[PDB]
Amino acid sequence: PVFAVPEVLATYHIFFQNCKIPLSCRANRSRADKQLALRQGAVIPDIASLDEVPKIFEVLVELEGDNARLAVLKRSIEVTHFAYPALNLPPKVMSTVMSELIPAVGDEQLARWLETREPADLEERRKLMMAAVLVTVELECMQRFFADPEMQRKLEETLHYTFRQGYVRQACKISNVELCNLVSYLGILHENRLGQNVLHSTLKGEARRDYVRDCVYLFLCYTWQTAMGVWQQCLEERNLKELQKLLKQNLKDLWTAFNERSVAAHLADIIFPERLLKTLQQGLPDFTSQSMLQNFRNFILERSGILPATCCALPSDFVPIKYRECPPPLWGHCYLLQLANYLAYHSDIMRCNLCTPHRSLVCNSQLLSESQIIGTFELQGPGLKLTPGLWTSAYLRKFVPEDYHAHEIRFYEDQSRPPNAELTACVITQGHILGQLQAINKARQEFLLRKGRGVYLDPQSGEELNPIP
Amino acid sequence: FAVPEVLATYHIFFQNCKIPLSCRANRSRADKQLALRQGAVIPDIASLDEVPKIFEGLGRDEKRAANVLVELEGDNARLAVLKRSIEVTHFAYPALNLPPKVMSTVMSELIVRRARPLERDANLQEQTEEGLPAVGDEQLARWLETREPADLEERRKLMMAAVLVTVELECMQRFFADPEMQRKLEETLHYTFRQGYVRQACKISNVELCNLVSYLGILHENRLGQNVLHSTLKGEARRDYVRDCVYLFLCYTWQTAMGVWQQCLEERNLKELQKLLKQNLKDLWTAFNERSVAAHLADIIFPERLLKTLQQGLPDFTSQSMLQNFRNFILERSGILPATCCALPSDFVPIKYRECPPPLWGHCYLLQLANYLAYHSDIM
Repeated sequence: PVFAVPEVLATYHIFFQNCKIPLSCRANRSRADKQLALRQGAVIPDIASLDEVPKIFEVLVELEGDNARLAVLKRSIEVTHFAYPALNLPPKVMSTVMSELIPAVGDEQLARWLETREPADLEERRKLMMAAVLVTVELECMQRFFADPEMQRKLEETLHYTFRQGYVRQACKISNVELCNLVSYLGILHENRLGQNVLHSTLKGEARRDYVRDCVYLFLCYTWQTAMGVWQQCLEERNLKELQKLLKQNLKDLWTAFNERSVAAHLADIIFPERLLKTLQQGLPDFTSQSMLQNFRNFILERSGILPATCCALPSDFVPIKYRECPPPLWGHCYLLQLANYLAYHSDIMRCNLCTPHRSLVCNSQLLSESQIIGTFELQGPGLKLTPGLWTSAYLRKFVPEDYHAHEIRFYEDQSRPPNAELTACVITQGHILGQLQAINKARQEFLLRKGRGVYLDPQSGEELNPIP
Repeated sequence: FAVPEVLATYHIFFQNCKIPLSCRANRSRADKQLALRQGAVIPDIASLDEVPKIFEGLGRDEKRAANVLVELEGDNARLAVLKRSIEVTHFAYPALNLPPKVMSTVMSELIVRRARPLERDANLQEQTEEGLPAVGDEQLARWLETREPADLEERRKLMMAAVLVTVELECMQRFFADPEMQRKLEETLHYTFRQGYVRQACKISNVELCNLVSYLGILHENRLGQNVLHSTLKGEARRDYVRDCVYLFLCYTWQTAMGVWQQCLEERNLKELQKLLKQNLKDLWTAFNERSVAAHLADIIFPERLLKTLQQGLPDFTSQSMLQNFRNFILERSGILPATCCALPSDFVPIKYRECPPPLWGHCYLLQLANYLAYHSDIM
């Protein structure tokens, strides 16, 4: 029973960062899809730092290789300033380390550290710390959050679910029960009929790569933003005093690290406790339906001053590609985009290792043989019937922790190497029983063929009047 | 619950049909017909007998381009790209039918009783009385004073079409034609487009009214809304977009009205309608034309008191945001990806009744009335 207009208020997401569109936006790069292409063996992209990026080197212009979807867009657009999803650490967390810096340290302690009379080193160290606290801390937090192999497994499986490809599709087909419909939020695991997730098949060619690339990007943004919001809403102002004391105690060491990536390595460690990360990772990544992603996509578009009905428009198109092609600010966004592309090509979305090794019926003989006998089960001895629902539950629950290479793109069944673990069926374990069931099924079928019609045999004698060889 | 999601129970029925070949897109010169001037009156009802016949084909005067949906010249580039990309064979129009309960009772009492499945205890017994038409041949001949079977069949089909389409249209005439409702519709359009009077009200109060939203009179005071983007665009595209905005708003209004109706029924009302139908059967069966019977049925099931109680608080305030969300969900369900360049639902609607198939005359009237309010309000 609901008596209210469909829209609701959600303070979790309402935050945006306004900055000028890059000269090197996606739409302004015709061959961007060429570089973005990934092949077998590609390794997960890593964050970058100002140490290896000296200076940023860089509204829409009709390029020579502008593809159809981008060609009409590059034309009908009043592009002045495109807003971006506000991807940031909680405002208080930030307050803690900006008020601590404010230059409070001064130059005397810096000179003590450098052990040299050159002020250039002092200025360089100050700039390193400022850049670290501005961009490299966040990049490190992202790197740790999304790089957990278990967390990457979870992301891969939720993407599998949302785009209905591979093992989830097989389960839906065999089950006769629709499994895509499950939509979740912080583990609540609701169910919605009013949800479309199979409309992405209507697109192909470069129209698909891009579109999916987008959908995955917004999904990652939604994940991170909800994570940050839930963390913020569970802040303790006592933990704030503890953070203040810890920063006071550690600043002496923190101002004495040579690398910038190292500087950020320790700041994240001190500020981002492992227990909190694990608690957030408990059940946070939640199933998202394509419809919700499109609704969020429209939110971003409208709030940013572009009518959703001025033909095609995707937020992922207004963002740079490489780190040295983007202003420091949006470096988190660049990292997110590279991560999204890596996941998209990893998941085969254009199976990853979640389908080919074991869950694939074609590759796994035992699983196929078990499936063939799904319905022809029977045992009364006064149900014991292997129902579709039970086998599908067993198939879905199973996942082999090994043989799932989370470091690079391997795509088993393309390598000429054996599997890490032997393939086994989901419910049935002993192969002898499976052989017996196969034998009884074959005898059943052959008998039915031999006497399906019934046979007429002579009344006086006993020969068959219509024998079939 | 997920924030950017939706699950209601009274705004999603989505009658499905094949796109009429004579739909709005396929008429390139539709813009000229859509033109209206000072000497224009509200669109009028049309009955099945009133129109001689229906023709669905593209017809003459339309020439296929040299390249369901056929590419044509003399049309907005939006239509060109739309036709080049999408050529679906079905669309999920919003449902505007009367509630299933009232329609089922009307049909059972008047046309024919619904035949439930035969439970297996006997067979070959021709107990036609259960499945017999409500009025037999002899009674119809008596009332019609003629043995001509052609007249009996034509009258039967006439009121079958009547109870299937016109009664639905009749209610609508009444419900949207009221001058007071007309004033309220103008006011809500001004509020949602922030034009003139609303702009000066915001200036005087120093508070933008874009955050004013209502639903059955229980205002939610939503703040995430912006209704100033439409001013950027101009031309036939602006007219098309506004004409749509208003058509969808009217569809939502009728849908919520028909939901509040469906909520408030009881078996007492069921028996009341049954008694009224059985006692008046003759005066409905014998009528001069489809307008008379439609009006009589409307009075039977649409008393002025009921209309009155519905109209109050019906035209709830709505945002451009809410509108787009509806449009999005319409196209999503139809099977059409929102990422497609410039797809709107009003394209799949014939302009006027002469070409529409019977079931979609309600949508045709919605679109025509939408155009009339759009032009009269001076959308500029």
